[PDB]
Amino acid sequence: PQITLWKRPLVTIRIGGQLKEALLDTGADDTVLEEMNLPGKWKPKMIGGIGGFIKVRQYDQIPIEICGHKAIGTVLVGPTPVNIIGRNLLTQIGCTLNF
Amino acid sequence: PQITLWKRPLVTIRIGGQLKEALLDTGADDTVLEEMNLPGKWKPKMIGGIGGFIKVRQYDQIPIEICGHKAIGTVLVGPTPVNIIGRNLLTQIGCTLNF
Ligand SMILES: COc1ccc(S(=O)(=O)N(CC(C)C)C[C@@H](O)[C@H](Cc2ccccc2)NC(=O)[C@@H]2CN(c3cccc(C(C)=O)c3)C(=O)O2)cc1
Repeated sequence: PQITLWKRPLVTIRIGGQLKEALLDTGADDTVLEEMNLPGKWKPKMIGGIGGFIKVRQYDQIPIEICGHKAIGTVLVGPTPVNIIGRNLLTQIGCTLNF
Repeated sequence: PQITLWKRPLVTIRIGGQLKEALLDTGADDTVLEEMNLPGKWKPKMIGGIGGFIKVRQYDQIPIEICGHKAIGTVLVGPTPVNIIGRNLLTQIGCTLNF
C-alpha cells in the first residue's frame, strides 16, 4: 500500500500467532516491541532514545508479518512507549519514503 | 524522490539560515529540532519516547525548507540528539510511505 501521514502509520503485525498494532517508524534504526514473551535465546542489550537509554532483550531471526509482508529478523523487547517497526524490518518489506 | 531505508533517512533542512541534517521520521507526530534560539513566542511542552520524556519549547508557524520543499508549522525545540522532521511537516512536502 501507499500510506499518507495525516495519521500515525499504524499497522497490524502478526508475531508468534498474535496480532498487535505497531508504528511504521522510519526514524528508528531498530524494531522495538513492548513487553511480551518470545521463545528462544535472547541477549541483554541497551538502546538510546529521545529520553535516555533503556534495557531491552534482543531476539534474532524472529518472523513478523507486517501488513501482509513477511520479515524475519531482529526484535528488541522492552519499555518502548509504543510498538515500533524500524528500518531493520522496513527494508525487508520493501518500504520507502516518496515525495 | 524515493528514499530507501538501508541508511537513516537524513536530508538537509533550512530554518532561517541554519542548515541542518534531519530525519524524515514517520514515527514522529511532531517536528523536534536540536537546541536553537528561535525568535518569537513559544510554550513549554513535554514529549515522550524511548528512555522517557524531554522538555521542549513549541514554536508555531515556523517556515522550514526540507530538500527544497517549503513547509511551515509547529516546531518543538529541545535537547534531542538528532533533528526530527515529523508528520506535521512531512505531509506538507508530499511525503508518503510505500511498499
Ligand atoms: C510528539 O512528537 C514526538 C516526536 C518524536 C518522538 S521520538 O523521537 O521519541 N520517536 C517516537 C517513537 C519512539 C514512537 C521517534 C523515533 O523515530 C525516534 C527518533 C530518534 C530519537 C532520538 C535519536 C534517534 C532517533 N527513534 C528512536 O527513538 C530510536 C533511537 N535511535 C537511536 C539509535 C542510535 C543512537 C541513539 C542515541 C545515542 O540516542 C538513538 C534510533 O535509531 O531510533 C516522540 C514524540
